[PDB]
Amino acid sequence: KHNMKAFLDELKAENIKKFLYNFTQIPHLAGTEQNFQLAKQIQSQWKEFGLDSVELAHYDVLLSYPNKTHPNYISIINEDGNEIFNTSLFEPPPPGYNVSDIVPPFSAFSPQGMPEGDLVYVNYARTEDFFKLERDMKINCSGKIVIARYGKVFRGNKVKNAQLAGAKGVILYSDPADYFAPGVKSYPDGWNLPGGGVQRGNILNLNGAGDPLTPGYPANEYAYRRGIAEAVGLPSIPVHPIGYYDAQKLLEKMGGSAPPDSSWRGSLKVPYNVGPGFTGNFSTQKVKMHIHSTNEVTRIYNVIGTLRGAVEPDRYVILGGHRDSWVFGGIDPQSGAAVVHEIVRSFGTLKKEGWRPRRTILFASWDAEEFGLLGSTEWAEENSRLLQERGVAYINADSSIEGNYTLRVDCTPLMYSLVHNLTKELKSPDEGFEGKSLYESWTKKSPSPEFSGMPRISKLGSGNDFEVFFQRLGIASGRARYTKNNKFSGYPLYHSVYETYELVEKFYDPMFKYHLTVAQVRGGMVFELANSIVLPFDCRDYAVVLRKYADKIYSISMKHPQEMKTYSVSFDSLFSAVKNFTEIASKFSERLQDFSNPIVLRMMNDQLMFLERAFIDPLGLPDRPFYRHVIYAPSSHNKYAGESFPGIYDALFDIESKVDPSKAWGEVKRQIYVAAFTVQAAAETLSEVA
Amino acid sequence: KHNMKAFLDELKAENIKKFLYNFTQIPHLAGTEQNFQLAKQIQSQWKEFGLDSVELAHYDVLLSYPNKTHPNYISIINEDGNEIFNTSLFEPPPPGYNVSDIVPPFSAFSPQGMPEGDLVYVNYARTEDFFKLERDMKINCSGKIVIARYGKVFRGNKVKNAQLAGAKGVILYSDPADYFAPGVKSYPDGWNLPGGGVQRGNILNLNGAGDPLTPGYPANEYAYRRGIAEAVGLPSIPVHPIGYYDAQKLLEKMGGSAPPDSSWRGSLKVPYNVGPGFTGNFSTQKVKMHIHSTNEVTRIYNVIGTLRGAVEPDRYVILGGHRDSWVFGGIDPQSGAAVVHEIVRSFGTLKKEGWRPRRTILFASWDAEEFGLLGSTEWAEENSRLLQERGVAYINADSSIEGNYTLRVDCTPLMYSLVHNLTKELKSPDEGFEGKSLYESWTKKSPSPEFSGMPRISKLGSGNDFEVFFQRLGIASGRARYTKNNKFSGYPLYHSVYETYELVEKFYDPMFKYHLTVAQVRGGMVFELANSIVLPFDCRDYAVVLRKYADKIYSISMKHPQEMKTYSVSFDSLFSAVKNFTEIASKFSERLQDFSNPIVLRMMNDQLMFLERAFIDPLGLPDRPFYRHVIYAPSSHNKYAGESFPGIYDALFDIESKVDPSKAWGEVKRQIYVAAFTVQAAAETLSEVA
Ligand SMILES: *[C@@H]1O[C@H](CO)[C@@H](O[C@@H]2O[C@H](CO)[C@@H](O[C@@H]3O[C@H](CO)[C@@H](O)[C@H](O[C@H]4O[C@H](CO)[C@@H](O)[C@H](O)[C@@H]4O)[C@@H]3O)[C@H](O)[C@H]2NC(C)=O)[C@H](O)[C@H]1NC(C)=O
Ligand SMILES: *[C@@H]1O[C@H](CO)[C@@H](O[C@@H]2O[C@H](CO)[C@@H](O[C@@H]3O[C@H](CO)[C@@H](O)[C@H](O[C@H]4O[C@H](CO)[C@@H](O)[C@H](O)[C@@H]4O)[C@@H]3O)[C@H](O)[C@H]2NC(C)=O)[C@H](O)[C@H]1NC(C)=O
Ligand SMILES: O=C(N[C@@H](CCCCNC(=O)c1ccc(I)cc1)C(=O)O)N[C@@H](Cc1ccncc1)C(=O)O
Ligand SMILES: O=C(N[C@@H](CCCCNC(=O)c1ccc(I)cc1)C(=O)O)N[C@@H](Cc1ccncc1)C(=O)O
Ligand SMILES: *[C@@H]1O[C@H](CO)[C@@H](O[C@@H]2O[C@H](CO)[C@@H](O)[C@H](O)[C@H]2NC(C)=O)[C@H](O)[C@H]1NC(C)=O
Ligand SMILES: *[C@@H]1O[C@H](CO)[C@@H](O[C@@H]2O[C@H](CO)[C@@H](O)[C@H](O)[C@H]2NC(C)=O)[C@H](O)[C@H]1NC(C)=O
Ligand SMILES: *[C@@H]1O[C@H](CO)[C@@H](O[C@@H]2O[C@H](CO)[C@@H](O)[C@H](O)[C@H]2NC(C)=O)[C@H](O)[C@H]1NC(C)=O
Ligand SMILES: *[C@@H]1O[C@H](CO)[C@@H](O[C@@H]2O[C@H](CO)[C@@H](O)[C@H](O)[C@H]2NC(C)=O)[C@H](O)[C@H]1NC(C)=O
Ligand SMILES: *[C@@H]1O[C@H](CO)[C@@H](O[C@@H]2O[C@H](CO)[C@@H](O)[C@H](O)[C@H]2NC(C)=O)[C@H](O)[C@H]1NC(C)=O
Ligand SMILES: *[C@@H]1O[C@H](CO)[C@@H](O[C@@H]2O[C@H](CO)[C@@H](O)[C@H](O)[C@H]2NC(C)=O)[C@H](O)[C@H]1NC(C)=O
Ligand SMILES: *[C@@H]1O[C@H](CO)[C@@H](O)[C@H](O)[C@H]1NC(C)=O
Ligand SMILES: *[C@@H]1O[C@H](CO)[C@@H](O)[C@H](O)[C@H]1NC(C)=O
Ligand SMILES: *[C@@H]1O[C@H](CO)[C@@H](O)[C@H](O)[C@H]1NC(C)=O
Ligand SMILES: *[C@@H]1O[C@H](CO)[C@@H](O)[C@H](O)[C@H]1NC(C)=O
Ligand SMILES: *[C@@H]1O[C@H](CO)[C@@H](O)[C@H](O)[C@H]1NC(C)=O
Ligand SMILES: *[C@@H]1O[C@H](CO)[C@@H](O)[C@H](O)[C@H]1NC(C)=O
Ligand SMILES: [Ca+2]
Ligand SMILES: [Ca+2]
Ligand SMILES: [Cl-]
Ligand SMILES: [Cl-]
Ligand SMILES: [Zn+2]
Ligand SMILES: [Zn+2]
Ligand SMILES: [Zn+2]
Ligand SMILES: [Zn+2]
Repeated sequence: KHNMKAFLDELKAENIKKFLYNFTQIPHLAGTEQNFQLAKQIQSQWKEFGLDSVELAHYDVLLSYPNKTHPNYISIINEDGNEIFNTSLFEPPPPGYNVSDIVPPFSAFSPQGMPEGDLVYVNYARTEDFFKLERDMKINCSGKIVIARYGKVFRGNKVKNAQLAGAKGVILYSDPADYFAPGVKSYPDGWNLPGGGVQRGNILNLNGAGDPLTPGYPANEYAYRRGIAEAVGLPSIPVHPIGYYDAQKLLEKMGGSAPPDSSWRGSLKVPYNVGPGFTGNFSTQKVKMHIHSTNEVTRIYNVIGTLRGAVEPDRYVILGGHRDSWVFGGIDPQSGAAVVHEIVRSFGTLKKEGWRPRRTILFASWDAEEFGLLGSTEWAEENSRLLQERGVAYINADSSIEGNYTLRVDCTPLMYSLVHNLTKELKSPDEGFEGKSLYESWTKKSPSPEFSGMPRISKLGSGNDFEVFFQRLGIASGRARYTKNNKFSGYPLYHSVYETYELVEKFYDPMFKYHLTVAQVRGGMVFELANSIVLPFDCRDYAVVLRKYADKIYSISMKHPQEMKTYSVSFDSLFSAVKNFTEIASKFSERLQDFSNPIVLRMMNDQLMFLERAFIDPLGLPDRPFYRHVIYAPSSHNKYAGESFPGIYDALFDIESKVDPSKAWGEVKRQIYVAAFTVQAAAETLSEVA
Repeated sequence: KHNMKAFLDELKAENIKKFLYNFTQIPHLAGTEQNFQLAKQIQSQWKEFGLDSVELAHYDVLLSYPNKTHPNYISIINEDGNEIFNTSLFEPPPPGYNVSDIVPPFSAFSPQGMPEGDLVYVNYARTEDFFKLERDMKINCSGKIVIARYGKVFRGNKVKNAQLAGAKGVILYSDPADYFAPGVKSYPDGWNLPGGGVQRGNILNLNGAGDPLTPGYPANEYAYRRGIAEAVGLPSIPVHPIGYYDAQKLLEKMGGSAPPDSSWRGSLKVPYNVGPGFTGNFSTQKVKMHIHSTNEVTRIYNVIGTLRGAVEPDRYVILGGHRDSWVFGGIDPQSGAAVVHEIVRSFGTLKKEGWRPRRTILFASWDAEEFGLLGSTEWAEENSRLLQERGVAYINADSSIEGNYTLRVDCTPLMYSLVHNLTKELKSPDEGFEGKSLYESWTKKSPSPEFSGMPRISKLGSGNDFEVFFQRLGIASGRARYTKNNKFSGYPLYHSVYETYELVEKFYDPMFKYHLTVAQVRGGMVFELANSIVLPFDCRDYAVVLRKYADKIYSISMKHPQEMKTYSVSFDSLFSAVKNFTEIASKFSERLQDFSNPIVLRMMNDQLMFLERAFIDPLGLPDRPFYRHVIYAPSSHNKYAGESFPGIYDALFDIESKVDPSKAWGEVKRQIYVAAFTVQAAAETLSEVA
């Protein structure tokens, strides 16, 4: 028979291994000829595998690259103007890699400049770190160069924070506290970051816009582009990343104030003085950045494969992940792309035997994810009306592994039940759990903070290609990978030259069993979403979390009882809406369990499909028009993390500091009204239709 | 059998007559107890008639009323401060109407004030009239009171124009040139406006927002409201309307410049001097306004009736029209509401015999239409997600008659074929066309400007309750009434106390045959929309008009060939998109004609239903976020008229006057890109789905 077990059994670890090797021999930087050739290869193979149609969708978007003949670096410069120390021009390449087109470490979209000044050390450059510096320690960052350790929050938030503090430049570095696990060797002898390793990465704050020059519309051949002065999300100060050998040289001379406490100290043999500037003898030395990167409109290519549905071809289940990498992409993204490739091969095997899924499955190899989700977002802008009206679900497929300990899942509440049920039917690949389910191992290793006997599933934020589908368009989305036991900092070799096939094969997953388990989870989700007669979404799970999120935001507000009294700030409407949602969802579930009638079925499937869609506000969130989901948005302090009831959360954040409390609390009340209304409107989509 | 002919034959002129009488005995001003009682009556009757559910949907919205104890008036005031002439405090009431709650003439939402100044006469106060005054005649309106004749464009546009010209007040009046047909007697002896008659009406420029205090969200019990200082669309200068007896007294003393030509002269025995101010002997007299109206949040009530569909209950066909009137509403709106009432009665008769429509029909009696579409818009805001995903079509039903000459229709191109086919099956009520079709009489009396043997159908604009459904939500909409042989000025007694049952019964439609024909057109459209197996929309009709509109906007641009050369302004993308739409629509039509499969059918019905939806841009038009349709918007110079490709039209309007032509032509190119993209995206919704 042709059922999920047949699909799952066709998946093979050995194929994933072969694909990963094939995908990681040369760099595949977005916008480069190498990445276009790989796109063409994938297109050809997906056709061979049996998909109905496989096309390239291209766009011309703003990318950023270093200047090959004018390299980026940082100096310590003496009073005479002599540069007495320089940071590296490249990472030492790994053994066996005379590869020529390795992009040197840089911060994509940094402006050009040669700022020269005194250093201030700002820990992780988080909102609370700048509060500590400016409010408690009374240190002024205006006209200073900020040095910050990577970790904890998206680097673009660090840069925005530094900019608003008045910094004239930002130096990002990898501290061994965050990127060197105790007792493991550095690459190539282990999976740790060497002192010469550096984390690449973009520093934009796009808030969901996609290509900086074309917000709202696809960057096609006739697109009108913003002038660079009006581009979305570009930083105004230069930024550059370095490794910890170089950072130690910059930090060791730091003077001024002591770190305020131990949470500001990393593992290097330096004081972690905050500054500003260097200790007495070196007080006249400065730090000088030299950044010469350019922003360039460049063609990118998505591969889009279609497997037409037998019964509901106008309903789309999408499996997507990116293909562009910073260098070799051993983990990010090719460990994910190899899994997608084997999933396509498996579905195609069933297709060649006469099977088709109930609903259409779309498969995507996205481009320019590393530059801000540009490929997925431009394609979703081009196809927004089709996706709006036909999109059932989106499953992401970036890195399959970032460790080998247990499963990690973020998804809409609508998919919790699907994930629980699927993982109870899959074998655990873990040592000590042979013969046990993946649900059993995952629940043991990553227990739910609220329920006994359940695993942890987190809120979707951003940082990957599901963002446009979920936060802009309101299509139910999910993601899953194998992880470690600093969940937002990345694994040690993240975005470094050292992320290679050998890293994965030697140190992460020699038997490709964790990859295979991830293929079964991602592929199994897609199979059920595309094949189940009734869509596998449980609306009651949204009702449960909505109460949790309402309790949480009420509790934040209740830190200010006098203001809530003064401005008559009531959450009664929001709790009422949540109560109604709970009641209506329970009744809908009863009807769904209780109906041969394909119109009632589809009517009910449409109610399930449009339920995520109902949380979209067409006016967007304040000053973030492309984040339209009222329940979830990426955190304003950390793009990687999701925030619940974000419009109310941001209205309450640091509210005690606002100089017009009447206005500030007014806006809290406005956000409570928008949230209560949206929850009740979403509930009403589940009521009997007439 | 239960077919359209059975529905149509059940409609009776005598019932419409009885309902009109019943609806027009007392005033039904929005927000008043009288209008709430009528709502309750309608709700009860719709239940009796056989609808499945009939509910009231209430909202608390900003309304405006005169102060009962501090009346509005205008004076001529001498140098001593003596008010030597005063305008009327009320219209002389018609014969047989000691009715107490007749609202005196006022301009709803006028601010309060007592401005005193010199008069400038500005013709119809259109954009081109102010261009003529300011650019050609060199007359400065700053600090002047403007007097303008009603007619040609929505009064709110006049007021906005006056405000931007620097006027400190606006006096609106009805000239007998526009409101007194030659050879007909004034009310009560004929249908003309007497010298004491006055046209009420709101002067807001809401641009689709609905309630001024709650743009985007329904004005429910917990709604957060804007402060009045941030309310949408309120004028900043006082405004008041008067009749032509009073206007003659204001105009007869006017001096300064002669009218520039005869198109500035009405029919009163005055010079129509433009001013500023009065002729020599009266040069020291001034005009003083006294406006004391108040804006007040007030409860309004929509009646919403449901007739559940037998097969597709989650697809909604909506018949809606308003119930609130300025005074008795003999024509506006009760001639329409009486027709809706008889339509409900007819559908209910079929229901009581065991029939149900295929799709759900919703019937609406809207409140506060006269104050800016407030009832329909708040309800659509509350229900936007249901309407988005389930709304098939909206048919409006305000005034059924504004004359007795021929049919008038405005609708989306998607309904052209439906209207042609329906009117070929209906009997003409016209003298001289007995035994002929309504299509034949209508085509003879109102020929299409482009096609021989076809009738004229116009573009939807605004000024009525379809606006939110069509321009904000992208639901296919239409409207139809009987009309005269100044198509935007209104009939002579429009919004006056003289619009009574007797006006209609004596002078417009004694046999109620034109009302019955309008009931057959509106009801027949609803019947076919709710009952036809395939939705009765022809996408090829949109392809035809899109080419027409593209040719028209190109021709406007081509008035500036040097700039098009300099800034490389090309319409090639827009013509390409239109060509593609034409090709794809033709192929879709072929498939629609060529498929026992209810999924392919519904899939195809969903493609038809979402086609109007595809022209919506979620970012809205520039500075008009609630006008989201890219093909049609209300004209920026006249809310009543529709404009095609409005974003490009407004970018090109008066472009030769912009002081940065590079920027202005850049924005033209941006709008061409948005339009080309939207047309191609709409086309692609008609492609094979996978
Ligand atoms: C959750 O679902 C429930 C339905 O089970 C829904 O209840 C609705 O609550 C509203 C808001 O409170 C009720 O609104 C009332 O409606 C009546 C007429 O039906 C009015 O007379 C009321 O107004 C008077 O009282 C007000 C409050 O004191 C005064 O401010 C006002 O000026 C009037 O004097 C009031 O508008 C509505 O009737 C119910 N509907 C029901 C029970 O069917 C509730 O709103 C849902 N929650 C959310 C957040 O939507
Ligand atoms: C109407 O529908 C037609 C399809 O029938 C659709 O045609 C598409 O036109 C685009 C835009 O011109 C084509 O885009 C080209 O794609 C090829 C690869 O397929 C590229 O190599 C081309 O780029 C080169 O040439 C450009 C122009 O000189 C250069 O600026 C560029 O830098 C490159 O050198 C170009 O992007 C596309 O292939 C077709 N698709 C087809 C024929 O299937 C048309 O776009 C539709 N109209 C609208 C308004 O959407
Ligand atoms: O590297 C990226 N994403 C990586 C980020 C890895 C560090 C933070 N991890 C998480 O947010 C995370 C959360 C849940 C799960 I299951 C897996 C990973 C990824 O999702 O695997 N994206 C790029 C590009 C980017 C895209 C959008 N917005 C910001 C940056 C980047 O962060 O530089
Ligand atoms: O009176 C209103 N509408 C009337 C306007 C009558 C004069 C202009 N006529 C048209 O625009 C028109 C166009 C096509 C057809 I078929 C029938 C009438 C109506 O549509 O019958 N609406 C109110 C309230 C209003 C609503 C929205 N925007 C502005 C005003 C007003 O104009 O004062
Ligand atoms: C990755 O695998 C692909 C597919 O097997 C390889 O591309 C093929 O290479 C052979 C030999 O050059 C050609 O005959 C085919 O035309 C290619 N097929 C394609 C592109 O679909 C490719 O060589 C492998 N790459 C690496 C680095 O191992
Ligand atoms: C750091 O790099 C800079 C730039 O290459 C070096 O400074 C240059 O040295 C050469 C010859 O020694 C001079 O001709 C250039 O004018 C210098 N350029 C600048 C901008 O100063 C510098 O020597 C390097 N420092 C160290 C310690 O290696
Ligand atoms: C996950 O599995 C559970 C247990 O099988 C499913 O819940 C059952 O669903 C069937 C079909 O409606 C009902 O008859 C049972 O009463 C349910 N058991 C319960 C709720 O304990 C559940 O639907 C599955 N989730 C999916 C498919 O998303
Ligand atoms: C309009 O018609 C309605 C319905 O026939 C009339 O309201 C009814 O009046 C009678 C006599 O007062 C009552 O017994 C009913 O309770 C009413 N029915 C309703 C409100 O549904 C009303 O009198 C008529 N109005 C006018 C002005 O003629
Ligand atoms: C126009 O109306 C005004 C206001 O009622 C009249 O002026 C008032 O006249 C009374 C007594 O005659 C005075 O006590 C008030 O002080 C006046 N008020 C103002 C504001 O001037 C005026 O007489 C009327 N003019 C005409 C020609 O009828
Ligand atoms: C209006 O009526 C025309 C003429 O009957 C309909 O066009 C016909 O539709 C049938 C059914 O698809 C076709 O077999 C004929 O070839 C059509 N005749 C033509 C195009 O001349 C048309 O569909 C009707 N419009 C509606 C229902 O919206
Ligand atoms: C890169 O730097 C070189 C060498 O100085 C220079 O000639 C060229 O303009 C730069 N390339 C850019 C800015 O794209
Ligand atoms: C920081 O420094 C500059 C002067 O160099 C000053 O303009 C700025 O306002 C200072 N900010 C604070 C908070 O002291
Ligand atoms: C894989 O698991 C083993 C056993 O616990 C561990 O020692 C090793 O470090 C893991 N590899 C990674 C990359 O976490
Ligand atoms: C109306 O005018 C009266 C009489 O002068 C005044 O007392 C009252 O305040 C006004 N009503 C309003 C402004 O609503
Ligand atoms: C009109 O009049 C005022 C002075 O009373 C002046 O400020 C304004 O600029 C004038 N406008 C023009 C166009 O002359
Ligand atoms: C009704 O039609 C007749 C005959 O042409 C005409 O004389 C009369 O004025 C019409 N009534 C209206 C209100 O147009
Ligand atoms: Ca874009
Ligand atoms: Ca509102
Ligand atoms: Cl992922
Ligand atoms: Cl109408
Ligand atoms: Zn990635
Ligand atoms: Zn990455
Ligand atoms: Zn009306
Ligand atoms: Zn009206």
